[PDB]
Amino acid sequence: FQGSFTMRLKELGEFGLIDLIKKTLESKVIGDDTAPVEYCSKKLLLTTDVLNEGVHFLRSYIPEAVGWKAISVNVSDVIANGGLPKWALISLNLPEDLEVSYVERFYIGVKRACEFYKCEVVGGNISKSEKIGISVFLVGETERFVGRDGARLGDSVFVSGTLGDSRAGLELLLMEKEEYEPFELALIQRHLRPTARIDYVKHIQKYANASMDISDGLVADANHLAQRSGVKIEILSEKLPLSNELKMYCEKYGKNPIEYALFGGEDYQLLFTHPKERWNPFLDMTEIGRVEEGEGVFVDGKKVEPKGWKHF
Amino acid sequence: FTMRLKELGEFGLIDLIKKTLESKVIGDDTAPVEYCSKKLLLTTDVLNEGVHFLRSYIPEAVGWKAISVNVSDVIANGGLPKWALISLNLPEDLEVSYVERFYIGVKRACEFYKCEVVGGNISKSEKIGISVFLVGETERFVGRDGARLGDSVFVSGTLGDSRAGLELLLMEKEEYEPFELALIQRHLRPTARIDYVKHIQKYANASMDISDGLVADANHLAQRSGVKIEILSEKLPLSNELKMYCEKYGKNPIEYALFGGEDYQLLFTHPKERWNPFLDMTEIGRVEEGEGVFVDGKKVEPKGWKHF
Ligand SMILES: Nc1ncnc2c1ncn2[C@@H]1O[C@H](COP(=O)(O)OP(=O)(O)O)[C@@H](O)[C@H]1O
Ligand SMILES: Nc1ncnc2c1ncn2[C@@H]1O[C@H](COP(=O)(O)OP(=O)(O)O)[C@@H](O)[C@H]1O
Ligand SMILES: Cc1ncc(C[n+]2csc(CCOP(=O)(O)OP(=O)(O)O)c2C)c(N)n1
Ligand SMILES: Cc1ncc(C[n+]2csc(CCOP(=O)(O)OP(=O)(O)O)c2C)c(N)n1
Ligand SMILES: [Mg+2]
Ligand SMILES: [Mg+2]
Ligand SMILES: [Mg+2]
Ligand SMILES: [Mg+2]
Ligand SMILES: [Mg+2]
Ligand SMILES: [Mg+2]
Ligand SMILES: [Mg+2]
Ligand SMILES: [Mg+2]
Ligand SMILES: [Mg+2]
Ligand SMILES: [Mg+2]
Repeated sequence: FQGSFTMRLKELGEFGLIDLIKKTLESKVIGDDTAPVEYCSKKLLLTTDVLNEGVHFLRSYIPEAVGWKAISVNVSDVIANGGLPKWALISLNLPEDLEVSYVERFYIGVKRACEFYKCEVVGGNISKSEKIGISVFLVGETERFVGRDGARLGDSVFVSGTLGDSRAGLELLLMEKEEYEPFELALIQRHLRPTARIDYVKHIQKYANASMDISDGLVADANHLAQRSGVKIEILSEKLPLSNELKMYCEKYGKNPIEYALFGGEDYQLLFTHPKERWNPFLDMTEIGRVEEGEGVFVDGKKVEPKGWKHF
Repeated sequence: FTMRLKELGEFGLIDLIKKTLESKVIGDDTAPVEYCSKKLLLTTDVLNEGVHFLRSYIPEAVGWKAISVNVSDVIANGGLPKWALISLNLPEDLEVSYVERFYIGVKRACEFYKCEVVGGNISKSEKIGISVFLVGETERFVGRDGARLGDSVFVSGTLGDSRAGLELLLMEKEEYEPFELALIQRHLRPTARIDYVKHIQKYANASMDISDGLVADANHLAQRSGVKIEILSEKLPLSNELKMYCEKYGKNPIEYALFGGEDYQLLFTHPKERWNPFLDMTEIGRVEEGEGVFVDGKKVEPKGWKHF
């Protein structure tokens, strides 16, 4: 009866586990999208995100897209804290019966992403496994690190692009349809081949008081920002940026676009704060709320309940 | 009717990856990148359940090993470890204490090697997976290319111990003799040879660590340097414990020294005169023009661990 009452990961939760890990390591740097380290008057940003078969993607998806996404989700953490991607490593867990062509096409996608984001994969690892596992490590660089702590009272809360598209794309992919309409393919693109907002780096680096990307969902991720900055975040649902593709999807399948914008994950858009006075004539940012004294995240006045994707 | 990984092989696959990426840096234990007049060394090694360890093993040792095997690649190319990240694939039914103890082991290793884990990732999974990424630094990078004609070939410590340790564990015995526990310790808690960094930086022409097996890894060195490596089995360093093990179970220690993996000792080359009398290094062969790896004048087929 050794394991009769022992606490398992399912009971603690992923973030409670990270808290334990941080405490165990007596770490002061853990908590942001990247780990900033001082090196030669500048800061290098270290991060790692993974794509596991059955968890983040399916083997039926074109390998090139998975390779593009593998690099993109990692670049997203780097640009979210004000840095530019430089060097990456890829650790692969591969089934011995996997087609060689899958790995080749995967790297063609990786190469395409690296050429786009201006970074390079300089190495990695290979291990046998039951299914496909893709663990990428990325090193970026910045002149001014912007993490999740730093949001100031009075600041406005912004997001880039539109929210909820990726979740719709995921659902469309899981439908295994023999044919998708144009708007559906666009949503699928947002899910399978997200584009890290590297176009935002200079703005974030120069004006953001707090910044991060949205990978689990707006409310859930806004919660992390609120807690690390020690403030209250008030969001207005009517201001959330929605794409016409998402609206078409919700109309066709009977869904609520606001639900997708608030709880949909993997959009990899940015969530940051700074004075409303600060803006950019070329960026698609949308003001969705403000930073107030207190705690928790509120939507339309209600504190609701932060959902977001959970591994356990 | 399409080629699968098991048909191409791990290294044939890496060759394809390198070509696809048009990479010139891939090929060594670490990837050296120029930065701030110096070089940063990037590397990643992993421990997967059922592949590198069993869930029944003490987690503290797994944590120590996770860091150690990565530090091994860094110090093998002349660098010192600095910052690491750990990506974990974890089953939701796993005990929280397992992860805590794993990190206690990671913390101990970091304190010993003087590096720090600054972040990582968590993903749900069916099997335990531990992927470590490490960034090191060096004033002089020493990779697998550079071995010179006439160079003596050296190794650190003893070879074959880890393989014996694994075999002992697989026996699942109630209890083992002291020498058997010593071998098990070498398998479960290897120690990266960070004590060789200065030596490698100052005098090595080529260097790497032995993780798959002496002959198999020497083959990588021989090919990247474009030379032939002649090894003499009688010179291979054997521990008293490995000899005791082979005596007890009727095995040949030379077989373990040549094909045993996970010892994480170093394999490097340089003129014999640079032999350091303060380090546990042993001359096991020489570098000469040509190709291939020979043992006692016989071209032995490169075995070593293969994932597929
Ligand atoms: N999946 C991968 N992608 C890119 N490079 C890889 C990958 N796997 C291995 N490599 C590179 O292949 C070379 C040999 O790797 P490996 O056999 O694991 O030796 P080591 O563990 O000593 O680095 C190294 O340069 C490694 O970085
Ligand atoms: N296994 C781990 N070990 C150490 N730190 C971790 C681990 N997993 C996650 N972290 C850290 O916890 C914080 C939150 O991680 P995560 O939820 O993955 O957000 P993100 O992907 O934006 O970095 C980050 O600082 C991350 O580096
Ligand atoms: C087959 C499949 N099922 C479900 C999902 C949904 N999903 C899996 S992970 C995730 C979001 C973020 O992934 P994570 O590993 O948490 O990245 P991080 O948030 O750590 O950057 C989502 C919405 C998916 N992408 N694929
Ligand atoms: C349960 C189990 N079975 C078999 C082994 C043997 N084994 C697995 S990996 C490996 C050696 C090296 O591992 P690898 O992932 O290739 O590390 P790298 O050479 O890339 O540094 C060995 C000898 C083991 N350690 N554990
Ligand atoms: Mg991160
Ligand atoms: Mg993030
Ligand atoms: Mg993450
Ligand atoms: Mg992330
Ligand atoms: Mg997440
Ligand atoms: Mg390596
Ligand atoms: Mg090595
Ligand atoms: Mg390796
Ligand atoms: Mg290695
Ligand atoms: Mg190997």
